[PDB]
Amino acid sequence: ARVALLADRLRVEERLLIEAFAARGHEAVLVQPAKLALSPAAPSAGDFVAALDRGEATAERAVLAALLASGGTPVVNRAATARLLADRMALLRHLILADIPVPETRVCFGEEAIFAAIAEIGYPVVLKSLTVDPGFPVALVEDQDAAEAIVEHRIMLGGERAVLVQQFIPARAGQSVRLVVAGRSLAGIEQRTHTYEAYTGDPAPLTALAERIIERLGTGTYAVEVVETGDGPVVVGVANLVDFRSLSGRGVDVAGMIADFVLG
Amino acid sequence: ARVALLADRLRVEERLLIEAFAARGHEAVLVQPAKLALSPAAPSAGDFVAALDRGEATAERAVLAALLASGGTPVVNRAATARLLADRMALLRHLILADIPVPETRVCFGEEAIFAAIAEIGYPVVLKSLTVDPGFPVALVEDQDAAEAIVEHRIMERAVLVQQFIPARGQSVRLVVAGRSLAGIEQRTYEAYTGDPAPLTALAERIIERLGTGTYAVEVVETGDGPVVVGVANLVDFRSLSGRGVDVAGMIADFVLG
Repeated sequence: ARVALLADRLRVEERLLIEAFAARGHEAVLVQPAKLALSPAAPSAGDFVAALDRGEATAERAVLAALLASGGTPVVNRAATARLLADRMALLRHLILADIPVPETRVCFGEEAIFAAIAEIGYPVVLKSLTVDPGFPVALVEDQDAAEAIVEHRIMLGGERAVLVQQFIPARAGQSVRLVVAGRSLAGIEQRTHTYEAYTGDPAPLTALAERIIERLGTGTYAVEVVETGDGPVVVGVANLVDFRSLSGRGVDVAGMIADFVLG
Repeated sequence: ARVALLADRLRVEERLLIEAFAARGHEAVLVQPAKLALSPAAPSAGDFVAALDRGEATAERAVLAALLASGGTPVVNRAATARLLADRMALLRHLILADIPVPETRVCFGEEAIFAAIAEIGYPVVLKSLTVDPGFPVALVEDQDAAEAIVEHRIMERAVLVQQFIPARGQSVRLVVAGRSLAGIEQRTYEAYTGDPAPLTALAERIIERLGTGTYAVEVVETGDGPVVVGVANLVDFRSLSGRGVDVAGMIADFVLG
């Protein structure tokens, strides 16, 4: 019985998982998705009892999780959750329906709409493609000169016109909170060092937020980016739990929890 | 009582649709998606009884269909049908489950997987992005030279469908679904289909059951073993079919107003 680690190369997190899976009686194996040519009639990546996606959440990895799952190989994160990590639009509507606070957002399907939303929301804002895409990273827009620049760059770089115009809530570095969910429970709370450091504040309110997120969004291996405000916390995004190096450093057995969540 | 025509500009098809809705007591209004900045809480493109998407089916259009429907504006195609027009992967799986013949396909998540699949099925093959993208059109690969050329081109999106390309004389047909039924069959010169419509009419009925009712065109290649479904797209063009006295705009309007 083996376990597939969907990744391109083994890093620190990947070898910690190979220990935790070996400690639990399973041989974790690096499976590079670049070499996967799956057949829709019977998709499979080899003999595996489970697959664990160790890559950045994108649209085709949700496709990969759905194909493998339909073929008999369970995948973490499950396809539907991987879709919420890959699709900012689907995640946004899911958090809204769950009554979880998110920044003011507009869905804009053209250049005019983008400036229409920028006028209504007011500077600053961020432009986010509806689907997580490395070719279009999140774009901060402080003023109209910044707006005319990114809008010109995207018109010039192709035609995936629809973007999200989202209000920017600046954080004093210590309010750049990251809620680490390692399967079934909150593995820890961290804060960015403007590179994740242990949270040095009241952890109960963020724990309550993470517990609602797990209850409504589901269990999995992911990290919720949160920004603390004077009105309360605000969820800005969710991503796959790729970096749990820092949290494992402080004795939190993140890899063990993940290995437990994968085999059950 | 106004209907939104989601399009960048009015062409002959949109003009035929404006008259069809007018003949049915409704004003069809051009609504350019470029100006639409929708609030996710309660999205709205204006006061419209329905929206009819007149553009190419992409993931953004499936999102737009789901958005406007969430706020109380029904959309044709509906979001579930729009998604299958935009998601070649979802369409592939959905047609396979209904035993509807589709070309041999491999889902490849990297460069090494593409050439592995190309070798497994043969030449020629075709390269299709997982979702319909106008910046990555369907790519025909005749030999290992054109294969390695287009692979390098894209890496300047790291997952594609590799699909066996089926040639056709003539024998490449188009099923036109205009609302709730098949409006006609055409063949590639598009002109009127000159074979026997019988097997394609039975296939069209099975397609409609899988994709749902809507406005779309099914690309079919009639081979020796039988008909094979290559793809499905939004019914952007229907000028010639109207010319032959098939009231496509009228059927679409009745489908929208119900």
